[PDB]
Amino acid sequence: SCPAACSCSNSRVICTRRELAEVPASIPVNTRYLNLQENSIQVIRTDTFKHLRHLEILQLSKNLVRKIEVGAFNGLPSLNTLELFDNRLTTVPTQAFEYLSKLRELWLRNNPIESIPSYAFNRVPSLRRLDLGELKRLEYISEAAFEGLVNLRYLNLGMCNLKDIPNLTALVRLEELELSGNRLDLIRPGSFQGLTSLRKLWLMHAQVATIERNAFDDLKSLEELNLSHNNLMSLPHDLFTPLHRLERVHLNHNPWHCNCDVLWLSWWLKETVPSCARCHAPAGLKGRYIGELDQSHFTCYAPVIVEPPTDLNVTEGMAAELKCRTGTSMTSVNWLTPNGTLMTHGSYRVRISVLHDGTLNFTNVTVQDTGQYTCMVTNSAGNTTASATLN
Ligand SMILES: *[C@@H]1O[C@H](CO)[C@@H](O)[C@H](O)[C@H]1NC(C)=O
Ligand SMILES: [Zn+2]
Repeated sequence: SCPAACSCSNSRVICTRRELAEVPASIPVNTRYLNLQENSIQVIRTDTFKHLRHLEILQLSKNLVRKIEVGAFNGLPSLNTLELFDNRLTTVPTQAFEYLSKLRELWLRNNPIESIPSYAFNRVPSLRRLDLGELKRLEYISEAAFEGLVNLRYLNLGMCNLKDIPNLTALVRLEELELSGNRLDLIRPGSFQGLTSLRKLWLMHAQVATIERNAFDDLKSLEELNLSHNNLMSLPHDLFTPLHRLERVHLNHNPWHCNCDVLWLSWWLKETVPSCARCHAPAGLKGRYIGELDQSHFTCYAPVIVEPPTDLNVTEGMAAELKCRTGTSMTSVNWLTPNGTLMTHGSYRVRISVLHDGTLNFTNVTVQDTGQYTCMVTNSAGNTTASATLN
């Protein structure tokens, strides 16, 4: 029995383009597809979807939806996709989607949502796509927001004005990440730590001014990387070098400073060739393609350790530090322990870690860490090292 202002087929009901204030009651039991878009629905009550055990696609987008009650989606063991975009939701309805291991797609794009609470989507761990796009009024994301989503492949946090990248370490199977249209000032290694399966990353129009040393080294399956339209002047030495599957990169519309620090990039471009980034400065090279720069225009020498490490006598328990500040800040820094273990700002080791400065940090150090440590700095022109022991 088909409802009034709708169009039924076969298991497909179409009730679009009608001034409907609430969901119609007379819904057939055997329906998979259900379109309730371009209507004026404000509230979604508990158990509004009765006996819909065949429902795979439910579409509640482009409405004035303001409230989704507790257990609104009970009795839906077939639900695959759910659309709620272009609505007026001020939060995410955590309790609504109660026990749904069948839900694969979720679209909360373009709502006035203010935050993503701890364990927001824990009730739907089988998610594959999650669209949180155009959340212009978003003000805070929980560190434990994206817990439970171990099967998520796609995530959209575009057009949200994010100051910092939220915690994504929980998402071990992520393959595509949209972060465009944000205010992500600088990019850190730890931002992407634990995203080895990530293939595409989009940081277009992100107001990105700096990328830290070894910021991407963890993303060892990255193929597409869009840093177009940002405030990048330079990139650290050999940022992309270790990423071996990288084949589409957009570097255009950044104020590229073409000094000695760009030569690794011009060489990488000249080599890798994604198949158009131009020098914005200095005036001598303005509008020259970065990947066509030969080395003759530049005078470059080994990197200079402005602040080399001095020897330290330390107590067992207290903090410790061995400095390695350099000219420039883009020059790559590798440390070397007395073990023979090499280290980098990209590394994910507890306690001991190389801060963005280039300095090697400690916390709760032991006496058995005694030995000679060496800072190994490299740029486009050569290698330079300085070494000092700690006790
Ligand atoms: C640290 O101790 C070693 C000997 O154990 C000594 O060579 C060194 O001068 C000491 N450093 C300072 C300045 O206390
Ligand atoms: Zn350009």
